[PDB]
Amino acid sequence: SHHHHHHMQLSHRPAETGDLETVAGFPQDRDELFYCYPKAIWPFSVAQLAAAIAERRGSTVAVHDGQVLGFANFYQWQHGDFCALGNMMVAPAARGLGVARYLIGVMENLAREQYKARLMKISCFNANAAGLLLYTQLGYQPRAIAERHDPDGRRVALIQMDKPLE
Repeated sequence: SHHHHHHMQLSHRPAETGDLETVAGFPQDRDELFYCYPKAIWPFSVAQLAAAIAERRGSTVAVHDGQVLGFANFYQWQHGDFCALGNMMVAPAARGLGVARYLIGVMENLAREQYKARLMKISCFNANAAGLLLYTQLGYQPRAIAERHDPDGRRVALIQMDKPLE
């Protein structure tokens, strides 16, 4: 019966080749792809994703109920100093459910433990309100704004944020 009472655990691991196709399916439009991978060209592809992974560090997936739901890496890393989070991507069926929050916490721990980072940097494009609000909730503070140019040659504002790791 619908009216009887009677009838978000996440894990993580390094990204693997088999995860590529799934992750590359996460950006749903040119805007989404630009926010998470500004040098990528639409349509996104596994080869573009793999090129990013090869050039970056710490590529990690978040898994729930047997599905890869999130992905992130570092695009800058400086031992004893900071890491900068990149390619933060969430499956479209799992938006707003705590997957990015979870994976950011995992990446903060990785930065602390592996890189002895004192600071995490995250930069977010101005149009991505969801991102700005999430990072704010997680204790990131805005430090600067930089002018960047989108694939149409339009001028956007990159909000550069950071958080101490402890």
